[PDB]
Amino acid sequence: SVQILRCPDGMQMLRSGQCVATTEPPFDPDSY
Repeated sequence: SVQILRCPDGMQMLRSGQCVATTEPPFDPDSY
């Protein structure tokens, strides 16, 4: 993993090359 980018656990790499980090919008809570 010797590089400037580096995509450890959580960063999913795509076939194109871009790295999609786990930043997807989860289920909108409801306070209570």
